[PDB]
Amino acid sequence: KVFGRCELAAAMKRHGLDNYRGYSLGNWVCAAKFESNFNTQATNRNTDGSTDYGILQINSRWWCNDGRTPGSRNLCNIPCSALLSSDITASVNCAKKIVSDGNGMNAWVAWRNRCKGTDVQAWIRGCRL
Ligand SMILES: [Cl-]
Ligand code: NA
Repeated sequence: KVFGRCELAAAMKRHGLDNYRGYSLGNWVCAAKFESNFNTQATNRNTDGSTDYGILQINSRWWCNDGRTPGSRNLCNIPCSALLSSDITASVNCAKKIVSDGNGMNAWVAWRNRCKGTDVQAWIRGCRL
């Protein structure tokens, strides 16, 4: 599923991401835009053989099981395919574990490079929340 900007913002807010660990909604929407272009089905392979999955590009190296990343962990305790669902619940719940691990949203390369330090409230502007 390819979310609209405001549609995703509302789904994220409903799932408890607004101000989660102090990150305003616009941060999450911005991250998703540059990680996946709002597409729940996005996949990308990394050099080390791990794969990033779904709207927040969660890495199989640490967070989910895809059966093809030897010596990896499954800290979210889910199959990586669950992160590709039209229902964002699994991605959000895993993102909550990631962002609490000490490094905040810096875990998301695109967020660090393209959202951090910008006017992220522009990403929810106009939306009915
Ligand atoms: Cl933080
Ligand atoms: Na695993």
